[PDB]
Amino acid sequence: ALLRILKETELRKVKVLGSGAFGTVYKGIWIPDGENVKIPVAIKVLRPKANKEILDEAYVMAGVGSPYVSRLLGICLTSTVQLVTQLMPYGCLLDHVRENRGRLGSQDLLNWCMQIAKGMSYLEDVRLVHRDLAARNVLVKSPNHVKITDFGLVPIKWMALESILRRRFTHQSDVWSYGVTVWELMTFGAKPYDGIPAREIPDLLEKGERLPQPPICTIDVYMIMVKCWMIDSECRPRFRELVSEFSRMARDPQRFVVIQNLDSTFYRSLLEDDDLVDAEE
Ligand SMILES: CC(C)(O)CC(=O)NCCn1ccc2ncnc(Nc3ccc(Oc4cccc(C(F)(F)F)c4)c(Cl)c3)c21
Repeated sequence: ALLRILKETELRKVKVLGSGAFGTVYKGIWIPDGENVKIPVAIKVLRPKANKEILDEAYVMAGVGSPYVSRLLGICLTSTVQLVTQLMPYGCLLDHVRENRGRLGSQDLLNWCMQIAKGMSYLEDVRLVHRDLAARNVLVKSPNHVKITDFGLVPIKWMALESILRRRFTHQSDVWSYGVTVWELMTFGAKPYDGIPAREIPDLLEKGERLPQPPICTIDVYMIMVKCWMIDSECRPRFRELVSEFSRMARDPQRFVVIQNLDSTFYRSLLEDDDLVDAEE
């Protein structure tokens, strides 16, 4: 068990991305000492017994990160906590699927759902519950390869039922979140239970009422969303299961997803004043 402290002198040319609820997110170049490398990084800077929680959390970030999980590099401590991670060139996935509504295909779409599921399968192994899984928290490394990030806390509409009412979070409750994430992607980035306000959700989730089958979706794919949305959380599928099935579908996707017959704003924005080799040193 150990931890890597970055001092600001290393962290160079630093510009803002966005002010999220958990805090602010910037970008910049990282020049570790002794190492001649320059590294494009993402820096998060957040905002009594919440702080002590901030240890055991990111200490779990030691170890062998999955190809599909965003891996922490280390921390800059100023008067605030800056978490530093390698920059994903294509920004966030939701934006990506939103911006790509027209061009996208089913080959791409299942390929991801496999990946996210495989990433979640890994965190499942390393005994850390995510709590906020949503399309908003999947980043795009390349048009074919994606990473899950964040895991560290008011989004009810991605939450499980027990998570709402009892405030208990297992890996099974992360599967619900996942289901909603898949729907998100099959809807080309739709907002779940739009117009239906947050108060009523638990109330009428009990009515067994759920998100409607996405247009481009087959029953074979839709069954799995509903599988995740079982109140009886034990009757939800294990992440390993999700990966296997999503692998089946990827070997004939037009049989499972029906579309017709690829750019990023964010990536385009990077092409100025500063993106290669992964750098897991
Ligand atoms: C527009 C907005 C409001 O800023 C939302 C927003 O986050 N937009 C996307 C920002 N973004 C774009 C490329 C990209 N590549 C990588 N990380 C990004 N963002 C990011 C998100 C969460 C972070 O914080 C955590 C917390 C917990 C765990 C980890 C870990 F390292 F394990 F993955 C990182 C950090 Cl450091 C960065 C990236």
